[PDB]
Amino acid sequence: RLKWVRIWRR
Repeated sequence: RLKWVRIWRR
């Protein structure tokens, strides 16, 4: 898993 990829935005 790696949800910390699509959430990023900055």
